[PDB]
Amino acid sequence: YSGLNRWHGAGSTADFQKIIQERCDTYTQTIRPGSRSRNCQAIRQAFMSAFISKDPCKATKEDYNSLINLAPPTVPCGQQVFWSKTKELAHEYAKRRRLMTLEDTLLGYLADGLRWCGEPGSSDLNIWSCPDWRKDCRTNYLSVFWEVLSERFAESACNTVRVVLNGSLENAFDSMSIFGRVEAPNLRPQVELEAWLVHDTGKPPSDSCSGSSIRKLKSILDGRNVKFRCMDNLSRDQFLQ
Ligand SMILES: *[C@@H]1O[C@H](CO)[C@@H](O[C@@H]2O[C@H](CO)[C@@H](O)[C@H](O)[C@H]2NC(C)=O)[C@H](O)[C@H]1NC(C)=O
Repeated sequence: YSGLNRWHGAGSTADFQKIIQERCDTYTQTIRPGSRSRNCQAIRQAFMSAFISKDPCKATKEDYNSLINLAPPTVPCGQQVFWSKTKELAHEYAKRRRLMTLEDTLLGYLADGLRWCGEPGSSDLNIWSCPDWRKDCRTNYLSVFWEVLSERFAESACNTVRVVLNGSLENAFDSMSIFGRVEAPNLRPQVELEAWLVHDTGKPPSDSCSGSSIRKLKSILDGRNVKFRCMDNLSRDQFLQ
């Protein structure tokens, strides 16, 4: 645990820079071409500039101001999908219904599933290791990116929003998740949130709308003046149907 290899987390996604420029081209040309052209070279440059050659445990939200202003994670009213511990299911649901998760916005699509960090006084990505959230530091560029992006995504929500939660976990709602700490607490009043608790096929559900973790969610939303409807006791096929 010295030099570039000093961190406890996996190193940066190998080939990160090429991956994000490839993804930007796919997004802007093939998947969700926009009203005006975007320059993917410039977006990639802004992404790199946010974190390259800096202390990987001193990341702040402000470091991403330029990048986020370039491509705010905006979704039409009524079409946003939040999710927690249901990644595969939530994205299948959104695809079928023509809705948008955070990973369907430009920046979310770029970064989905990747890791990155730099090193002070170096222009290269650190492929040896990167800060682990728990074992090294929470103020790292990967963690901070998702916090900032998710907050903008939440603030942006209007009309009815849906959250896909895991009915096969003890607690479907985790107050310390990004959804619980950053997204739910930043929904605007008059938003209406519908929560779906979906359990594994062939298995009995483990948490429900009347359980303790959902009471915590209900309390957040009450504070924000957000109407809440909770649906549970269903599996993947019924949910997707
Ligand atoms: C609820 O969460 C569980 C546990 O994370 C999910 O089951 C995991 O699914 C992944 C990918 O399919 C597998 O790699 C793991 O083996 C699974 N773990 C367990 C404990 O089964 C499950 O898919 C989630 N359920 C829903 C409906 O989203």
